[PDB]
Amino acid sequence: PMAPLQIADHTWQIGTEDLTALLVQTPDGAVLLDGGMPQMASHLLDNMKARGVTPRDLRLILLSHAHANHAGPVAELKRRTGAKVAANAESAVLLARGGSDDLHFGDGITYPPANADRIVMDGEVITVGGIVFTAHFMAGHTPGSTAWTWTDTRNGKPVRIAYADSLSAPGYQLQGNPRYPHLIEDYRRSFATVRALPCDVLLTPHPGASNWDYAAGARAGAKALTCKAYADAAEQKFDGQLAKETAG
Amino acid sequence: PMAPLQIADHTWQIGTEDLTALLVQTPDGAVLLDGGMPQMASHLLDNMKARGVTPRDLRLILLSHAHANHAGPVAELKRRTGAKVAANAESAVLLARGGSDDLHFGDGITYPPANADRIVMDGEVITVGGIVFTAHFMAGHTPGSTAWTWTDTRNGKPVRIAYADSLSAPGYQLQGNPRYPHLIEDYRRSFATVRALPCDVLLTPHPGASNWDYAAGARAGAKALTCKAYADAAEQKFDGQLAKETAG
Amino acid sequence: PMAPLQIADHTWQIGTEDLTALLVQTPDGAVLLDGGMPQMASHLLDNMKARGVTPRDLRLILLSHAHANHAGPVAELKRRTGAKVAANAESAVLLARGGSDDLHFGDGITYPPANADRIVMDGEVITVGGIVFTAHFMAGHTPGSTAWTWTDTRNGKPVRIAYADSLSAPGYQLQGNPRYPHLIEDYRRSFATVRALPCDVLLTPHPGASNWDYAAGARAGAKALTCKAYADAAEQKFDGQLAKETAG
Amino acid sequence: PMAPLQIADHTWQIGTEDLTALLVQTPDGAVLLDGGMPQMASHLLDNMKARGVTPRDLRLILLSHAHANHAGPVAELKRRTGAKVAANAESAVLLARGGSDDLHFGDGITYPPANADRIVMDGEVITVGGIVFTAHFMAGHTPGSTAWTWTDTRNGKPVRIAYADSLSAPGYQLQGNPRYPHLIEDYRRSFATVRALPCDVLLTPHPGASNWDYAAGARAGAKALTCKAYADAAEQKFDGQLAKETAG
Ligand SMILES: [Zn+2]
Ligand SMILES: [Zn+2]
Ligand SMILES: [Zn+2]
Ligand SMILES: [Zn+2]
Ligand SMILES: [Zn+2]
Ligand SMILES: [Zn+2]
Ligand SMILES: [Zn+2]
Ligand SMILES: [Zn+2]
Repeated sequence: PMAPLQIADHTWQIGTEDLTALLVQTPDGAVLLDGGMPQMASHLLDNMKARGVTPRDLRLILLSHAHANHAGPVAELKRRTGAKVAANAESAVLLARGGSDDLHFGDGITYPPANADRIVMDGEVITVGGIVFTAHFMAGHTPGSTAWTWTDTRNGKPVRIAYADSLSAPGYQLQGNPRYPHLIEDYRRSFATVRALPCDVLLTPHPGASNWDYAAGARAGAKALTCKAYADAAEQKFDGQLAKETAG
Repeated sequence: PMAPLQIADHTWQIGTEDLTALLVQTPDGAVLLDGGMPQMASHLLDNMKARGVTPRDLRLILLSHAHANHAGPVAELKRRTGAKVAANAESAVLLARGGSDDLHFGDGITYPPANADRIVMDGEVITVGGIVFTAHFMAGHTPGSTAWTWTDTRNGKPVRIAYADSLSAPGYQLQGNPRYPHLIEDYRRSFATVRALPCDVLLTPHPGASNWDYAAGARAGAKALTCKAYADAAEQKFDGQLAKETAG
Repeated sequence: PMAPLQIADHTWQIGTEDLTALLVQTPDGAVLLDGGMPQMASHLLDNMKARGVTPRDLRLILLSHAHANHAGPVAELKRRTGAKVAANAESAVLLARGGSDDLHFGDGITYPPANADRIVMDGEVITVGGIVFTAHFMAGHTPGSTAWTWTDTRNGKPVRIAYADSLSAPGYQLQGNPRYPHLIEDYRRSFATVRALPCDVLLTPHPGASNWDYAAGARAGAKALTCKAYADAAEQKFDGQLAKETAG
Repeated sequence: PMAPLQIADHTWQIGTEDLTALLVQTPDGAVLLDGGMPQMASHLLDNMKARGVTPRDLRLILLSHAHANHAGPVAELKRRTGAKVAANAESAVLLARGGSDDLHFGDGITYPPANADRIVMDGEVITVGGIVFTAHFMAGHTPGSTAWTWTDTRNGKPVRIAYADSLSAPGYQLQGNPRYPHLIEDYRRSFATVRALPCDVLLTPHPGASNWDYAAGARAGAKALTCKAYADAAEQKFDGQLAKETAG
């Protein structure tokens, strides 16, 4: 449960030390990318207030994916701020039933449900205060898993920021999943997708994945990974769950 | 986990010893009034299968009120049976946001969200194979709190059976409650209603309030109270909570 | 189809000459009350800009009732603006299903559905920029039918503004209606509700019911009935309808 | 207003000349595919009676895509029968908003909204009475466009039927469409998908697009294209629509 952490000029890390919750400050208003656990709600705004943003200053909420530890407070944040939610149809029906009936977890990770305001399509752009957010679909971890890119600045120099959802598969049945018949082929597109993302700075729903150390302060992003690296790691791990899995 | 327990020719208590779950067997389908806690879906069906009812058999699902311990498994149930859900507007909206944003409890007693299939109005009857269920709104415990009544036959003779919702108010602010300006006003009107219900037998979400010993055989409904008595003991505690409210 | 019509110092009519839609401007943002027909999203939006209110400025949307000729463009207004919708449970479920499955009209008037962001109980107050709006439930025309009250100033001289919903029953089955078993007792108390509203200035969804003439510019609401007169006039019309239905 | 039209042993066209509604009767309940125009609910139910399928015998509703002239009466059906709907994320959201905020038609084509009871992934199979229905996503005409393939038993002999959704882009802006950046990419993949469908018999939302003739009765589907032909024909038109588009 950290305090505001500058990543680039208009991008800050506002979610705890082991849970990315990105704040992108635009004149036209603020933007929240993920929000952590259902309980991290007021904390989120706290960092908002000190950051200069107030509830009515919250314009938009984007998600990496609609699970409880990453979209937990979306509903509470909407009630308490000026937030509207933009998500793909997949993230949207899932956000909407509170993470319930999860392809792989069922009801083991339900949060309170929220309604989406906008339905975005793969490669759709969202401009907030002259700041353009591009959506990159990467089905795998969830059918609606998404990647968000945007160019910020550091030294005045343009910095392309890729917010990549997990490429992980926490104990999933990959081959012949009747609930997700083409899981493997989706995940494989997703690896190559992240792999080619306009990436100067990468961040991930879990900071460990990108090698980020939010506790390291000015060093929190010194050994941080590349988009390519994290991709290939994630694949080595999947082909490693897919190998062992084959027989038995 | 208990075994079914006849109450009338076709009414059975398939819940637990501490959570009512009234199963009603009609020729052209079977009704379920409340289903207790969310984790009680297997048992609910378990109890149904062991009573001459498959998933294909659950035709209807009515509820006393949209709280976790009384409507928790309805989402799961629909997904596993051909069950439809009939409920009033107020319960329907609450069912749909998973028990979140509770007037009195907030997100403290959340559960998987479900969509109502039918919206019913005060005094509306639902007939499933010749059995008439008449809806009695009794706002208070929740805005949508209802009393479901129907005639059965015990030993082959008519038994008018009232499934009155909780008239309780665990930890509520009664007056000056901005989220429920007319609370006291509604609670009073409900007692008068709960008291004038066509009452031969009285069943309630929590067996205690009606005075029912579920795990005590056919002598379970021996110390069970009347409608009148239940609302009487209901107003008494309220008027004393309203009185204990001038303090704080 | 007209240009903005001022009612009070910060309260304008912006719909059409046959359809009411009120813009209430406050130091914290605009508040809209009904919107007319689905096709009117752009007109209303013109007027608001004419009035110095930009889309970002619309923050709240209130409704008399969720019929197509009054709640029509609400869904698009939500997409085109950051406004949020507040409504009671009945009006929230009827709005969410675009008007379909009407208790009396069925599916003959559907419009783009929408989600209420906030559900409100009877007598609940909402404050926008120091101004307070109070919801008065007046069930009948629709079971969600709401009267909205606030006070402005017509001469730097406080006027009580009452926006009350229709009290009509256009071809409604009154007594014996299975979709509305208690229609008669709701209307009745609804009359007695409208009658006693704080009401210097009265407005109705249909100008033609509270004797307004949006063309009359300077006067217009000068031969306009009072709340007592409206209320009384409806039950008169109402008590005429029942009479017929009964013996006739 | 056409009487049922036998397509195979247990597959009928119960719609109209111009629009395709398929009834697949199975040991365990009947399945329906598309319903046509919003007002077509009673006609279907009538045709369903003329085939021994009572409202309670309707179990599952499937969809090509959630446009008005194909999914129009799905909500009245769900209300008048014990039928449930299975659909993908894309379709389920468009259906949940009545065909409003269309990516290409906006809100000019609106119908009663309906909730999905089940969400399917690409290539997910749904069995009803031993009969297996497989979903093939063919994103294009709508993002949620789907093709359903089942195998009947014509005259004791199985048959491989293919209900492929429209593959048209009527008036669509194909290149650089803000709401649909990967449109063209999506279609190409969808042309491929239709081409290779298990396809003895091919049927389409609009009969003519697969050159059926519902007035031709027994003839009806005699000079009717093959999946292979249909697809490539659709790709052909798409190529001309594209190139012609690039030249302003
Ligand atoms: Zn996750
Ligand atoms: Zn995670
Ligand atoms: Zn409760
Ligand atoms: Zn309880
Ligand atoms: Zn109306
Ligand atoms: Zn009207
Ligand atoms: Zn279409
Ligand atoms: Zn069509």
